[PDB]
This record gives sequence, structure tokens and C-alpha cells, in this order.
Amino acid sequence: TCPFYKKIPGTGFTVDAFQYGVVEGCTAYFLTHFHSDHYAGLSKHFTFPVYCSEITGNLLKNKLHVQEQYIHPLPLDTECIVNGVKVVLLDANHCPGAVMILFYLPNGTVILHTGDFRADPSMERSLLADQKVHMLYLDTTYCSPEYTFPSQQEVIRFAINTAFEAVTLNPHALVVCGTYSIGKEKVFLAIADVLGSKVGMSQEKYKTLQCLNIPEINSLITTDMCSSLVHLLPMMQINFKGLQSHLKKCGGKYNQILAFRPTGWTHSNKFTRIADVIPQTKGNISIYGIPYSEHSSYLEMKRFVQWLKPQKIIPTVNVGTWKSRSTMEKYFREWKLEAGY
Ligand code: NI
Repeated sequence: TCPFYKKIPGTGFTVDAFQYGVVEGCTAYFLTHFHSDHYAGLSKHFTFPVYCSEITGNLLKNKLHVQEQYIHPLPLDTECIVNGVKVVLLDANHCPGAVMILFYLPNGTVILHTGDFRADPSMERSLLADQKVHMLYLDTTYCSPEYTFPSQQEVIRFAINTAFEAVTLNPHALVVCGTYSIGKEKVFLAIADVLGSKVGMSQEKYKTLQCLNIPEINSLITTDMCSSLVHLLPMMQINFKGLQSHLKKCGGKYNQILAFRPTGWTHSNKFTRIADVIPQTKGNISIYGIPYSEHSSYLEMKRFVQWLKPQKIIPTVNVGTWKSRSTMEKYFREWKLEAGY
């Protein structure tokens, strides 16, 4: 049965709660974003109202084949009424179409659900600043002090300069970027822009990108692999065997590959800066691991919460074990005592 952390008190609303069949009481199911864990259980067979962003709506319609009658897209940054209750969607700074949801309860309680988010100081000057928030449903993916990582901009700069240097040294080099869902599109779009190229990709991947309301998208991407010197491939193929295999398939038009694996955090964040990063190499193939995160670091998450001063915090990530919940509670109390709420 549907856990209390996916339920919104004193409404019949739920959030990211599609895997438990019919939730008793629920009149409206909210989807923060189009990642499989959050959408899990939704399909063309679902027949209840789904509320979400316009991008998330495009994806449900075209990829999942959810029938149009059940998709209720809502605009960003606008007060809307859903089943008699005032709501706002805000940009989560996660993947394309990802939202936080602000719920104004009839009794006067205000609740923020972050979905998945990368906390940022621009969120301190949104509609969030206009009133007190009593309860926060928080993306605790990286809620521990060892989780640091560079800015997205630092990582992109590094990728751009690296790719440009390699292709100017060898204009028969191919650049490859690994991918498994939506998110992190700026990595491959910024590399292509510096090389003057479109990004080549499979039919299924192109169809996904064509849903994302990216301006001038037709001028940036293509299914013609031949005509393009940046290719997307599944993350599972970003290894020496997979990359040599792909290189054979391209028909002798390239003689070298530079590949990037965008990742979350891995243990080598604790010593290395972005400038010190060096690839793994076997013959004419090099693989760079670059820590491009679309979740809050510890410092970013702490800042956000200390600004917001919630009366109660409800974690939505790593809640399955008592040790994790206990550890997280410890950090929330520290934050509260330091800040004075
Ligand atoms: Ni996500």
C-alpha cells in the first residue's frame, strides 16, 4: 500500500504514486517528472486524472501511450485550482519538465513537495518567498557531507574544451556521449555546438527529444548518424568493447573515439577537482567520467532548507531502512539548531 510520504494531507492527492494500483481516496495523481521510478506502473491502461507539466504531458502521450483524456498539463509559475485546491508548479532544476509542487491547504497549511531537485539560490526569489511553508517533502538523494560536486557550468566548460582540442588535433575523431533517460542534455548539446555539428541518435531517442520543447531542436539533432560527429549511445555501451564495435559500424569515417560518461557522484569527488580529471585509455579510444549532477549536493540542500525554515521535513529518498532515516534526522536537527528555527 501507498506510503504516507506520497500522500498530501487533507486532500485526495498523491505524488509519484502509480505502482500500488488504485489508491483508495485519491482523486488526482501528480507526476513530478518522467523518470521510470517515479512513473512506475503508469501505462496506456491508466484511467485516472494525471496532473503534470506540459513536457511531462508530451512524454506520457507519446512514449507511454497514456490516453489524452487523462493528461492534465499545467503551466509553470501560475496559481491554478485542482479539485478545489490552490496549487503552483515550479521548475525543479532537475531534468526537462521536472517540477516542484506548492499546495495551499484549505486549513491554511502550506506544503512544498520538491520531486527530484537540484537546489539553487534562484529558488529563494520565486513564489516560495511570499509565504511561510509548514511541511517539506524533500529529495534527500545526497543528504550526507561527503557528497560534493562541481557546478554544471564548470563541468560543461571542461567537456567543451576537451572535445574541441581532440577534434582539432584529429578531425577524424568521433565524440560519443552516454545516456539512459532524460536529463543531462546540455552535455551533448554544448559539445555539438562547439564542433558545429548536429547530435546523431537512434529513432527512439530522437522521438524522446522531440517532446521536450527545446527551442530550434530540429537544427540540433538528427537520426542520420553518418552526417554528425557527436553520437548518443546507451550508457551500457560506453566501454572499450562497445565503443570499438560502434567504430566498426560507422564505416571507416572515423579512426578514434572520445567518450563521456555523465555520472552522479562516485568516490573520486573527495580529492580530485574538475581540472585534474584525466581519461581511461585503450588504443584509439578514451573515456572521460564527468560528474554532472541533477540532484542537490549536501551544501546546496542545506542552504535551501535553512532559508526555507520548514516546521517539519518528510524525506522521499533512502527511506527504506531505519539507519538511513535516523542519519537523516540527525542532519535535519543540526540544521535547525544552527539556524534558529
Ligand atoms: Ni529523477
